[PDB]
Amino acid sequence: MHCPFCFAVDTKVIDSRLVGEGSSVRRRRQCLVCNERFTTFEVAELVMPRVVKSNDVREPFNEEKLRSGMLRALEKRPVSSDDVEMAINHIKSQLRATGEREVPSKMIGNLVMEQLKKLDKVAYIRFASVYRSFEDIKDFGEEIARLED
Amino acid sequence: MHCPFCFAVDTKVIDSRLVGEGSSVRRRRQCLVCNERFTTFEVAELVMPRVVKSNDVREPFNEEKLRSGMLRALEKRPVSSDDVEMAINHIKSQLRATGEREVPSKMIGNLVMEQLKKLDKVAYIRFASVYRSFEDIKDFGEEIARLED
Ligand SMILES: Nc1ncnc2c1ncn2[C@H]1C[C@H](O)[C@@H](COP(=O)(O)OP(=O)(O)OP(=O)(O)O)O1
Ligand SMILES: Nc1ncnc2c1ncn2[C@H]1C[C@H](O)[C@@H](COP(=O)(O)OP(=O)(O)OP(=O)(O)O)O1
Ligand SMILES: Nc1ncnc2c1ncn2[C@@H]1O[C@H](COP(=O)(O)OP(=O)(O)O)[C@@H](O)[C@H]1O
Ligand SMILES: Nc1ncnc2c1ncn2[C@@H]1O[C@H](COP(=O)(O)OP(=O)(O)O)[C@@H](O)[C@H]1O
Ligand SMILES: [Mg+2]
Ligand SMILES: [Mg+2]
Ligand SMILES: [Zn+2]
Ligand SMILES: [Zn+2]
Repeated sequence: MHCPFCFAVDTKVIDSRLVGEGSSVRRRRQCLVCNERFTTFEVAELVMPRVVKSNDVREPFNEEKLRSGMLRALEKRPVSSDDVEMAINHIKSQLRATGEREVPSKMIGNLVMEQLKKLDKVAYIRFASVYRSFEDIKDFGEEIARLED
Repeated sequence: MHCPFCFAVDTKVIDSRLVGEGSSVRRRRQCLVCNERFTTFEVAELVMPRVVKSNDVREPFNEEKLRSGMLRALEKRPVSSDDVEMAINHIKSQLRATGEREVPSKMIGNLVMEQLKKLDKVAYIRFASVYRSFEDIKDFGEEIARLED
């Protein structure tokens, strides 16, 4: 990298330690031209926040996982492929607007529930049956009554 | 093929016409050893009946198409992978027991509905919502009331 003082396009690396407790790499660099030393930090930049799953396992944001769940609930429903992509881009925008490096998968689920509530109410019931995990048939009718309010 | 009269392991083909209106190939064969002639018919043997789709399109029986639909409805349900395979083999046995060369996809759907009715009643409602195509939220509660009888 460019020397921050003289501006030689290349500096030699002097040291490499894991100072951010694994999260970051600290390096020392020396300029060949002006013989000056400087510290650098190498940090990871995520395109989308990492997802914290129900079992506290961290995994990368998977657009396909998000899409498939919606498409399953929107089977035989009058929602175009554009409406789905339009809802996915808005959910992505909402997860970025939090500013968080990681987001609970429950948050992704609630965002999908709000898109489906606007898109199709049958698709909403289908997704809620697996998302909220209805363990009884009664649970189905109780979620329909919840939607009338 | 073997001559049906003398039993020479090979006979020469004399003619080839599409007599079964495409469904069958008729051939004439002459034996090299005894100089006798005989007619043969070549017919297609299906492992499982071909499926007539809702739009009258004929397509081969796809075990994966059958399985996926069940697995979608059985999401987060206490039905083991063995229970699913046990239900699929029984549905396959039932389609073969008809003796038909082709079966309506509606018949495959009703068979899955009866397996899910035995396996899990929440999975049954999930599959019925896409299979019977609920076009309204009311349709959901009306199918729950149908199950109580
Ligand atoms: N058959 C279905 N009908 C309606 N909605 C469904 C169906 N299957 C899944 N969904 C919805 C509700 C679920 O909470 C959501 C995500 O499904 P799930 O199988 O948990 O996938 P996922 O994207 O979370 O990946 P993972 O395999 O890592 O859990 O999709
Ligand atoms: N999300 C879902 N929840 C519950 N059951 C589902 C879900 N998606 C599909 N099913 C059930 C009901 C459907 O009638 C059945 C078959 O689904 P469908 O998409 O029509 O596939 P298929 O096997 O008929 O293939 P094809 O793509 O040729 O129509 O599976
Ligand atoms: N890695 C991921 N990236 C994007 N969406 C995800 C991811 N994992 C799960 N989802 C979505 O989060 C929502 C809720 O998932 P859920 O099944 O409740 O969580 P989990 O996978 O933690 O058990 C669904 O819309 C699902 O498709
Ligand atoms: N080619 C196939 N082979 C096996 N099962 C199939 C096939 N096509 C559809 N099915 C199954 O038939 C049932 C009803 O399908 P449905 O969606 O009602 O019909 P269609 O595909 O004709 O629109 C479901 O269990 C589905 O998975
Ligand atoms: Mg999941
Ligand atoms: Mg189908
Ligand atoms: Zn320098
Ligand atoms: Zn012969």
